[PDB]
Amino acid sequence: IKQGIREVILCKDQDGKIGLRLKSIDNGIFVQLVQANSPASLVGLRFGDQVLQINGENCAGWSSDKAHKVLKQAFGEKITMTIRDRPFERTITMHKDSTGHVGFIFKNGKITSIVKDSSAARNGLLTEHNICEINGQNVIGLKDSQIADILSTSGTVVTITIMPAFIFEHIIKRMAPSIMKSLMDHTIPEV
Repeated sequence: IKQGIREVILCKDQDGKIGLRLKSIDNGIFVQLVQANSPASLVGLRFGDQVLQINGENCAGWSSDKAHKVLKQAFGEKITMTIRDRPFERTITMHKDSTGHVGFIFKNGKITSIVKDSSAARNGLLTEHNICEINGQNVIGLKDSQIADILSTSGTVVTITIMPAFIFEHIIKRMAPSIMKSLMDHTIPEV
């Protein structure tokens, strides 16, 4: 979680698209979906990112409709955005043991129990928290089995990014689980 605010410059692709859906939460604007191979993934936009400004206008109190409308009517040759990095999220670092465990159970991306004298226990992993990323890779709406797979095929150091269930469930609301699985950027970022 980068310790505040950064500017991004976007250029609409050939189809006039940036690869972004937005959601009104608590009178802010938050990233609900970043589409793979889009302008929004290139410049590094993330699920849970807050959009403070679009072309130097404040997003405070905008509807999801209005945020999308503004993006539609932008001479998209160039779009500035002011971003606060995933303000609703936290990052926890764990170390696998002998039997290759970090020591929780999760269902539908949501951590449901922590396991006795584990790295998850030692590091204060919380339950009722949705898994948003694993080693910087967005994992939102992958099956649980594929989440297990990123963890097995990960280094002995494991860096998980979590969001409280209540807030998770308010962001992804009115977004079909198919699009989550299908279209959300799940790639390692490019250099």
